[PDB]
Amino acid sequence: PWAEVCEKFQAALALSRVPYKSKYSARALLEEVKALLGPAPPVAQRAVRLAVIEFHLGVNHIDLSAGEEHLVKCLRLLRRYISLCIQAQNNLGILWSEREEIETAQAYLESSEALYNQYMFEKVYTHNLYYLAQVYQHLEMFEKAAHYCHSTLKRQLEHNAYHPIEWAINAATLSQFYINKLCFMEARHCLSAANVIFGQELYHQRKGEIARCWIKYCLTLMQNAQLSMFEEARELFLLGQHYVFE
Repeated sequence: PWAEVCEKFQAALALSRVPYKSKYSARALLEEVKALLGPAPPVAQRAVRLAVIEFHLGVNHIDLSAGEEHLVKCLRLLRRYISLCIQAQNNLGILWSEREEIETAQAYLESSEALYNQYMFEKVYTHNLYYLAQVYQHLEMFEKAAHYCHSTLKRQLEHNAYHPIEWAINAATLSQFYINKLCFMEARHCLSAANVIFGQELYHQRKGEIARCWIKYCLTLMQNAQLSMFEEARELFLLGQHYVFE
């Protein structure tokens, strides 16, 4: 019996990879597998095997609020007794945020981070680290959001994957934070680095934001000089990018 349920599971997993191309025959997973796991008879293994199936059924059954009930009882089963709980908890966090109840959604995200640090996967660690930076933006804790944002852009750089529009936009907008805190010698670094990755419709207007960032940089620094009371190199540079801006 074990050989055939393994094949049925693998068939269902392959199916999930596909007018609608969805739902069809996917429900076979539930009836085919539960038909065997039911009479499972340490037997604790049955709890782990059920949790895996319940996880997939919960996520798949999203297309639907009923999916929440499936995810909760999975975590309940696991918590009452090695990385699955983390994968599932992140999903409940996002769900509630999308439902505009971010006051409580943050409770899941912050908990998952503390668990990782204290208790101890690597492939998915950066997801909650990215998402946590976002909810802080709605709570307007600007210093904390800026901190996490930087951490993800740097850590992301280790792993080979890179993108042309992701980095050019995000690295650019971060610079605005340091301009507001009058960091003349630090903000320069961000725009310079962003231009290099970019060098490696959507494909045309993507560049428009970069032009605007350099203009604000140049003007803010010069005007600072008028607080008191041979320098034109900064003015010619500004114009040199102004034509591109226009």
